[PDB]
Amino acid sequence: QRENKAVARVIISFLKYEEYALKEIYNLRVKKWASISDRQKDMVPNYTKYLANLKAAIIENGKFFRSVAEYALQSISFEPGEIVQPNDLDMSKTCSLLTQVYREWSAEAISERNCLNSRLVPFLKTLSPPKADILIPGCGTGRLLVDLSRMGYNCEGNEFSYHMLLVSQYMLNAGLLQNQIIIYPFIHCFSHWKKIEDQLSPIKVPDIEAWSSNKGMGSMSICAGSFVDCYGRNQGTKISSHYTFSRRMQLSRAKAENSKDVVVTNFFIDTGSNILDYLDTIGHVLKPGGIWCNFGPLLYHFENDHGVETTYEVNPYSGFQDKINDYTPLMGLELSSDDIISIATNHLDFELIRRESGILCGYGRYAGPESCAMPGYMCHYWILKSN
Amino acid sequence: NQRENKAVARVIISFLKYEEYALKEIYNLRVKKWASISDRQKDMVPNYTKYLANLKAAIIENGKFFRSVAEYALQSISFEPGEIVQPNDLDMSKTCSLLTQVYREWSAEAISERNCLNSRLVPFLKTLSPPKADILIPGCGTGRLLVDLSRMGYNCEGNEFSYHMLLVSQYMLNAGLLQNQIIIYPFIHCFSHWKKIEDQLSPIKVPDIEAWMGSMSICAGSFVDCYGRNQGTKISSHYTFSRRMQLSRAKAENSKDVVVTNFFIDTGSNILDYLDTIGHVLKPGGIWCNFGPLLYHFENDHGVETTYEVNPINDYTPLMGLELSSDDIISIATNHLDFELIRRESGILCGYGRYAGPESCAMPGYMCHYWILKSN
Ligand SMILES: Nc1ncnc2c1ncn2[C@@H]1O[C@H](CSCC[C@H](N)C(=O)O)[C@@H](O)[C@H]1O
Ligand SMILES: Nc1ncnc2c1ncn2[C@@H]1O[C@H](CSCC[C@H](N)C(=O)O)[C@@H](O)[C@H]1O
Ligand code: NA
Repeated sequence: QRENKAVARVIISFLKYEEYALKEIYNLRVKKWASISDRQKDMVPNYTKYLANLKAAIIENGKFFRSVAEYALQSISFEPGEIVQPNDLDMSKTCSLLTQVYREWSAEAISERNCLNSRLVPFLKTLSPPKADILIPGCGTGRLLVDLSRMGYNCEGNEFSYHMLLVSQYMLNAGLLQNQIIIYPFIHCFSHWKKIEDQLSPIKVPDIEAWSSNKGMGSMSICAGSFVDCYGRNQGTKISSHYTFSRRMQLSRAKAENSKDVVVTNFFIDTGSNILDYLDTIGHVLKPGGIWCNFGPLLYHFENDHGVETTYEVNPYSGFQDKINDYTPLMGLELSSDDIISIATNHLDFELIRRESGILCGYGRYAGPESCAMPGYMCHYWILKSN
Repeated sequence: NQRENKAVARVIISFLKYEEYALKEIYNLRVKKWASISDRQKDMVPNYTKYLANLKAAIIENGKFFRSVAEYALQSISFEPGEIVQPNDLDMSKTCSLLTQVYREWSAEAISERNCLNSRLVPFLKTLSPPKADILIPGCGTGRLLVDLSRMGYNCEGNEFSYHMLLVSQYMLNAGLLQNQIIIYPFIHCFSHWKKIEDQLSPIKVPDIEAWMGSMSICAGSFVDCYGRNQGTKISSHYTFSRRMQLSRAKAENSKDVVVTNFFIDTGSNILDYLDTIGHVLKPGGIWCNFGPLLYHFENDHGVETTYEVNPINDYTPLMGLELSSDDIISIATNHLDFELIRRESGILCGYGRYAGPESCAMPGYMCHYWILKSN
């Protein structure tokens, strides 16, 4: 399937991390050291030992990605035609998974995760029914699904990146022991260091032990696909790259209507080319009286993207696609916090329940005692209730 | 010479094209996006077209600022239409970023951001440094710190190799601007992080101070080229060996009491050349003050340059590499360049052109390093 071609590319990308990282961050720095004058070499006498340590760290990270790949390979059978090589974007995504894994599965990143948990968890425990059905769009490798399902909620994550999905199935189902894996997730960042040894900091993952998903006590599932495709409205939503009209997705959207008690968007609401599709989908999938909790920045992903996609409408009489627009820009609709909440309250029958602005929180941020990494984002937080 | 003038002409043309570029880049596709969404979602954003009209108006105003800077420059430069190189998208993007730079250096709103450095540098200079001392400011941008320090009676030389910066600088320093004479809209190219979309269209008055008591001058060129060592330095893109530059470097040795690097030490492909130049240009007993992040500009650049030697060759000299930590920079300065550590602070959060309005959710800024080292 097309799914299998994508998965193959990601698995090969995992297997090739070491070679790519050596080429990308190691080789030219050996060449740079070699090219400076002996006089300048003496100013940095430990540079070559540093580069040896950086190479060792790359090899360890390669061991992690190889283990994830082998785990995926125990359950996927290809075709000769379905094995396609990864491009450079695949390799960069694989390198950034180190940051994602640090963020979602290390003890050092606990406070960064507590920005959201410290606000959402008290609210859920006191005012929302465990057990409840919670949907988590753009769930990443799925830490939040573990935390919430361990409180007894039925948690469905949604994720369209196969990089994320493959790491996710590894971290959730491989039976990892607490602190089993040592990775070096900061070695691709060469900036902001007070002490260079911090860049080579070892990080143990996962920071939590395995716990069973038990029927009737909080489960986990995942829609692999685009959010709007999996759960969108079945009428009135333009078809695009992120919205298809095949029978499968029409059925998934039909069963998705009023199916969730809670939607939690966490660094997600700003990821799309049309946030209004996201708002429509949240209102569709939530029951009356359900709550949408959002936490994260408003850093619009396509703000500088001048690409265009193709959009259509579904003809009511024929059911066929119609009203073709092949010049639909990806940029646009970069809405403010106030306008998102105002659209929800005045057009989608929501009532504002909680709101906080300017919550400084990092994303995969180095958190050591002398950290000077980029401080993070000013995050917006709100809870709206459908009615 | 000729290359210099061609470069200046091209930057001037970029200024003249700001309006057309900004319309293409941030306006047109958003009108097309509004036009393309369904009528129901259009009803979700009823003020969007009024917003786009206000955005176009702001673009017009910023274009007026850039045209004024360009014509001021055009009172001294003549160029054939055919000899001018057409600006590329990087030139236009730098021109758009000048809005942020001008906000940072010439608005009242950016005072606290400038005060991260000023609150530490000014007391140190007043208490511990000679009156009318000679101060060098590498990568000085549009030159606000030169005005601030020269107004305290210090003789200030700025150094800046970007003609975007230089042209705006000569405008802000040498034209006849009155305080608050200009209205720009410096946040309109950022569509993210807004609590209120009106904040994106905030008008900003510049300049908050009159430029026209020490003197002020500027070396237009690369820092290491203007003031580097004359022996033992590799010839590169940022180091030339013409008799001009050899001469300037000869007159540069032990010519300055203070070097102030402000968001500069991380801009080059070889920070050791920067340290060599700082140690060279400072007198014994001179002060190097540094403030800023360690965000290395070429960390992800896989390009290579060409460097060679003369008595009186490598075509694969990478730009990346030597991304040194704070501790290692200070340790190289003290242990190899005869410096003594005098002051130091790490993790000073400070913005760079940060929107500072009442409901700001703009990126918080950088975790900055600060130090004072004394040559000996
Ligand atoms: N249209 C869409 N449908 C499903 N997932 C999406 C999506 N657009 C982006 N994503 C996913 O959303 C995530 C944004 S990053 C945030 C990951 C996670 N929620 C966390 O806070 O750590 C990525 O995993 C990205 O692949
Ligand atoms: N090799 C070099 N020689 C001289 N100037 C340089 C340089 N590399 C970068 N610069 C300049 O250094 C500045 C970095 S941005 C900071 C500008 C100013 N000091 C401020 O704090 O606002 C830019 O103006 C850039 O053009
Ligand atoms: Na619903």
